[PDB]
Amino acid sequence: NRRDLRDPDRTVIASELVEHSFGVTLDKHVYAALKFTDEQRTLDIRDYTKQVLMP
Amino acid sequence: NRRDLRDPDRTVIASELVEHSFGVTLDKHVYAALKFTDEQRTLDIRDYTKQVLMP
Repeated sequence: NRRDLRDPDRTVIASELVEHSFGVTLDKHVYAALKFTDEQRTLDIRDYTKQVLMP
Repeated sequence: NRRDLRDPDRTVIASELVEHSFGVTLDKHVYAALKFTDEQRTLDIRDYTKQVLMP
């Protein structure tokens, strides 16, 4: 605030501190699910990392 | 001033040197004031430097 110099009114206006807030939430589950029979894990899958993990 | 050369009258218009002035006044009082109760200072203030002094 501002006031005149040598003003007979010595009153001082107090200022205000107001903090604000917001919220961040964890709300989704992203997943990739696969299932293989033992027959096709033994026989059909050649390179597990290249054929399964990378995709 | 200018006068005609070889003019029958020989009066001269005397010029004036007037110094001017203007005043610069110190006339304002800029302030920021804060009021904290004992409860606000005890419980609501945590730093008081980045929470009161910096604002």
